[PDB]
Amino acid sequence: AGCIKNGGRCNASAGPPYCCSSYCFQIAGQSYGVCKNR
Repeated sequence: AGCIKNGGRCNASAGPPYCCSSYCFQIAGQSYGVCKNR
């Protein structure tokens, strides 16, 4: 599906599918990750 390189949304705690540039930054608090370049 579509994705965002400079600000994508992902979730490594609920089945991480794939980000726009293979990167995903998530922290341990609300279960939220952001995608970026590599």
